[PDB]
Amino acid sequence: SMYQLEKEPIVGAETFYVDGAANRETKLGKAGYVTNRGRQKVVTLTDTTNQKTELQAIYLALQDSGLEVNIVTDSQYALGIITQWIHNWKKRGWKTPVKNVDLVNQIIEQLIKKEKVYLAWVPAHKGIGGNEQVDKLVSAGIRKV
Ligand SMILES: CCOC(=O)c1cc(Br)c([N+](=O)[O-])o1
Ligand SMILES: [Mn+2]
Ligand SMILES: [Mn+2]
Ligand SMILES: [Zn+2]
Ligand SMILES: [Zn+2]
Repeated sequence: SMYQLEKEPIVGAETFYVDGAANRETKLGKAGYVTNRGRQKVVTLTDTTNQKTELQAIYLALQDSGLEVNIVTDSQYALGIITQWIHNWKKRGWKTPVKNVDLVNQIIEQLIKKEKVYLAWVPAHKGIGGNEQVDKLVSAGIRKV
């Protein structure tokens, strides 16, 4: 393709647990990450949606990370649209998506600069791991948990 994502986590590389949450009534949201080297960031956003905040969190993880990065997301949309764009680049049956295309195309630019990326989906779940902590962080003031 235009790139290849890793098929299993990159051993040794820092992992970013990304998440975003938005509120449909106000279009307010937050995107951010926590990492397994004790890094964290949360941004507040306006005029956004849940899909945009999930994508924005991924963008931030690519922005702030080294050449090799492990990314854990709970958004099937974000993983799919990114993986589809890579797999179907400059190829026959491609028609780029309508929604979020500006955000997705900036993500793709961040991506090909990387050496190696592992991007995986896990369902939102409860507990104390990374997805749980970043969920609470992006959900604060946006959504009851
Ligand atoms: C605010 C609720 O917790 C989350 O951040 C969250 C839940 C779901 Br469900 C998704 N998603 O991308 O499928 O992200
Ligand atoms: Mn999420
Ligand atoms: Mn979540
Ligand atoms: Zn390397
Ligand atoms: Zn977890």
